[PDB]
Amino acid sequence: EDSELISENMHMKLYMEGTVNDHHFKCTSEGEGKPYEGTQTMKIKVVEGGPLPFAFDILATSFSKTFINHTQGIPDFFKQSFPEGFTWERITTYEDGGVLTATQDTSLQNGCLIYNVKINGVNFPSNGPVMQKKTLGWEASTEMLYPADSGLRGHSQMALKLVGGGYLHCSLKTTYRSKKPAKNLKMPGFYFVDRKLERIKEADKETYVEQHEMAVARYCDLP
Amino acid sequence: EDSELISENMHMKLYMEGTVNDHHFKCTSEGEGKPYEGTQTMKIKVVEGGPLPFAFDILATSFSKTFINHTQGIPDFFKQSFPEGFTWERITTYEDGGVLTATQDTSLQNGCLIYNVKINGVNFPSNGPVMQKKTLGWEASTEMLYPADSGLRGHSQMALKLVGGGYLHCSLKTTYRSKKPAKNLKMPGFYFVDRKLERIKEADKETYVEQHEMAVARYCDLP
Repeated sequence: EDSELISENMHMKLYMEGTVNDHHFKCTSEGEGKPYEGTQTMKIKVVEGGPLPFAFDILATSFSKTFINHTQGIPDFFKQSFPEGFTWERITTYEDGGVLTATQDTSLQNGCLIYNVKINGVNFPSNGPVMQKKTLGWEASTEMLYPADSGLRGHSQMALKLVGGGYLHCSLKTTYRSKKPAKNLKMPGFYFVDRKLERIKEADKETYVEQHEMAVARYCDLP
Repeated sequence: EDSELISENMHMKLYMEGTVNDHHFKCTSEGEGKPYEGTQTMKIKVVEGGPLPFAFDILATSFSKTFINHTQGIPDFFKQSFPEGFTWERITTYEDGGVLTATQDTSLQNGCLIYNVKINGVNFPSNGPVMQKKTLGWEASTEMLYPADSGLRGHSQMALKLVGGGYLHCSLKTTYRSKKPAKNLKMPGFYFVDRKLERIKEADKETYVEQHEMAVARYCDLP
């Protein structure tokens, strides 16, 4: 039931705008991935408001759900949604008071996936590791997903590596909404997505960033 | 040491844009108030995305800190900030899972206060009173304000009255940031702002709302 419109190799283009604390910025990105293998790479440019006065890491999860390897016959909410596409909306709450919300539209245009993202980041502590750029990327994580009243609810927790060897914890809560009529969708049951979000390259005081994700959907895997 | 640029009667103009869940909208408003008496009225129009599929009440606090009567000699962070102006950034968390963040710029242009607001609301329950438009306005509230590492931190709790006679609780956490050099500012200590938010009139499924606020700053009122 995955859309035939999602091929083995797919390109993406993204536009992102928002504010973190009081700081306005815009990014664009281009990427390529293998939707059925759950892998993708994005090459990202900060085009307004750079270099950013906050850790780029807080933007990482806002740059792609079509590129999850849905194993074990798990119905794929995201690949099913095409050609109509889907949205997502999310809050990430950091233990030390910062919050980042994002709202995103995913469409498919002329064979290319198009992402449009709006970011609102608020109350990050002025002397904390995000605003002081003391962060070193994300540990691997697992999202749990299950049907919401409409759409799909996701929850995860993530750990941000800090200089000096410690961690900053956060929680993520998401709702994914399909633009495909509900009667044309086979909804999954409860399941997990295991993912690794890895930094490949950064240049020019983090105004150019390459990042990669691997994401695989499964049920529980312990006897 | 308030700015002489803030007179006894001031006008405001506002532009607001955002998304709640997946729903894009834009609002504009025109207003007037008495900054030193802590009273103001705004005439608000939904200009894109109307009628909104959520309760207007969730936008009420995003439509004005210059209009607080700062009593008891409390240094007035907002009135001192002109001509440069100030920004605010906020998360409101609802007990039933919705979150609304907002970021705001306050400027003074040709004697008129100009507000620019961006809204990101996420995860409002589909059958909850906000998305079902079963709300009846806000009870009176009190914000506590005190210096942050830079800026002014605010916290509040608010109760949204519901059709049927119950309440939906939320919490608000804000940072106000002055665009005036910190050496030219006298910071307050800890204080409270008591407020009431009311409507004068509304029409056409809340696509027109006239909102009024009275806000007075004080210290504890108990002997």
